[PDB]
Amino acid sequence: VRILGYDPLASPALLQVQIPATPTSLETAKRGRREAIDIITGKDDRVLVIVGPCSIHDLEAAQEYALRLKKLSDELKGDLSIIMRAYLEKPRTTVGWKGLINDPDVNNTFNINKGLQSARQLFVNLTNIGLPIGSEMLDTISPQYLADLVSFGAIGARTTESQLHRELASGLSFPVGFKNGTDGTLNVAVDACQAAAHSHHFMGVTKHGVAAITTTKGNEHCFVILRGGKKGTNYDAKSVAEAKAQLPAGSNGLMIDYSHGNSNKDFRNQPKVNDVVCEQIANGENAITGVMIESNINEGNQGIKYGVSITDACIGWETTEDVLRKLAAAVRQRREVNK
Amino acid sequence: VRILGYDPLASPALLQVQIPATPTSLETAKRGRREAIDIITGKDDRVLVIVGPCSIHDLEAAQEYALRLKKLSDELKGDLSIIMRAYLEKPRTTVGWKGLINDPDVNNTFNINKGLQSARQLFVNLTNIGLPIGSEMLDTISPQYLADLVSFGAIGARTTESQLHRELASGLSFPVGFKNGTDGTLNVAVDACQAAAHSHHFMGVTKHGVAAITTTKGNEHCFVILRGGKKGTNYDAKSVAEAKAQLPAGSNGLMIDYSHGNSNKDFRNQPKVNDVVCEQIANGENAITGVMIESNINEGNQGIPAGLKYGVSITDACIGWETTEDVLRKLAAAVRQRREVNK
Ligand SMILES: [Mn+2]
Ligand SMILES: [Mn+2]
Repeated sequence: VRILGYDPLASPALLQVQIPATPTSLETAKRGRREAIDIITGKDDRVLVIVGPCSIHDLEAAQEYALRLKKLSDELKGDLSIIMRAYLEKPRTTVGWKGLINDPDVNNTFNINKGLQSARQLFVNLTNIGLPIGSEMLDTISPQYLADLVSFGAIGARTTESQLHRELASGLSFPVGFKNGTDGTLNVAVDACQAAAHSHHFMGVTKHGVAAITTTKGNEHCFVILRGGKKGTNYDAKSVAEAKAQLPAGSNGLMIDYSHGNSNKDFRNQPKVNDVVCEQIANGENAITGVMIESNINEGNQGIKYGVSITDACIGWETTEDVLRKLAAAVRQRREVNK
Repeated sequence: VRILGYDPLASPALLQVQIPATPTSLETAKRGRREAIDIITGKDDRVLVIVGPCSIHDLEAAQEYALRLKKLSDELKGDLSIIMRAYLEKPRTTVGWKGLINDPDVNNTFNINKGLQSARQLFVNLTNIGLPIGSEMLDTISPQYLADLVSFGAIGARTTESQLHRELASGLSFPVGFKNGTDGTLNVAVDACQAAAHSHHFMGVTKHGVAAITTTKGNEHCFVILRGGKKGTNYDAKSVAEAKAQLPAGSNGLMIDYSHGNSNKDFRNQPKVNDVVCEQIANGENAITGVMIESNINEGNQGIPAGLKYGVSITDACIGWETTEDVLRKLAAAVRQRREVNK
């Protein structure tokens, strides 16, 4: 009585042959994973940076942004391992545009087959220039269409507590960051990393698009992302110290999101959070292994203009350069301290 | 790479043929929905009570429990609309038994096909005696196996914020209670009821076991459940008032969970919460339209070693049957007194 209908869906396998990854795409995705792993598990002293638009609504703008970020990445690679945020799925407070896959025309017509085709072509396009990508894993079915291209998955603050998402993460072939809860505390993200590291059994959709029972092996590459929230921002030294105190043995390093709760509703704060995070890193803080930044070609946001976000406000490209070059410098200073 | 393997799964349609609902089961599920709707939307001045075990691990003990509840329910039906908690799916803090579907043998063998058979067979058994059931809709796939039998769904505190669960609720053909967040605040449940009231378009599994694009119509029968949390319990008149102040026009009545965060680590607190909720109801509080209670044959809980003690929860601690009966009779008395105030 509350289903209007069901519309046919191309299977993940079909979409994969219709939009094949190139050899460069596959290699890039594998490289982003290895580099991300090496950083969060403490094998490498660089910082893992997940940086880019809040959401992707426009493939051509995403490509321009990617080409700039790939160049800067090549400049800063001795110090930062940079993965582009190419987020396809957006969790809403109540209702609103859910992203590229859900409604690619952004006009409430919801052509999910086209959204999947655009998302995959986008992920091929970005990785084919040698730039790794990451996305929030909101839908538990869409990763079958796209995982082969993905180097990093986030679980958003609103789903970190969800058993289905901990299950999903336990089977993903790449590192997964759990955002702290929207109340600003970390316990649910700590719990989520514990849960995701275990093997799970649950019903899931396969590559031929039918439901089956999946057994996962557990994902040892999950980590907490500090993203602020109602109790306050948590990118400062006390917050980091409190976080480190709640991490179990075996934990991976922490990532700090400069945006969302940590920006206090003003995207212009991201470079201020950077300064505070840089000061900790530069002076010897080794538990901070990652950062996340909402960045776009042009700054701010707009309601539903080229290179301007239609979801959260982002810093613009030039501020992005200055932020990442500062962070790289802090990484070099931490290396000095650690000698 | 982190996928150990895939095992075949019977489709919802196949299981439904294999384990058909009886005409009594079906009418029972429909009646439970009607009564719950009429209560949360203010048509009926009885209270909707979702009561029963934290989880079901034993079909035969659930059946004995269901028979006692159906008896008491027939006695108290002028005042209380009763739906049994028959919870199949358990969200864990980190890890632990996820319930009857996931591991019906409770021994880490995860025979999910047998779990879905046991669950469906259980749902037909309980509803076939005229007692409506409710469950937490934790899995977004399993409701295709079972929804024909279900009169109430809960979205748990840990999934009330999840867009997937709000999408799920928007296409369910029964009322859905969204618990407040584990931090004890209710904005996320209020936001959830708004989200689930809209049509959504998302990928989901159909009765033939294949993925397709689902379009839902939106669910106007969603309501907030107050279940306490970090900030403190929230069953008292001030919390209730604060809850009513956040509800938008068009909102349904509130439900109060006597257990979980509202019982402060102690199942013995459930009757204390009952007393405070009853005082509010008996004195004219009309926005409280529902309550939820973790109740079993016997009180308390036990660890999982089969060597299990009969009629005792293997998840959260419950009040035993005898306490349950006292609580429910007192709640019916408050409903009666509320009717006097309203005249
Ligand atoms: Mn954002
Ligand atoms: Mn419980």
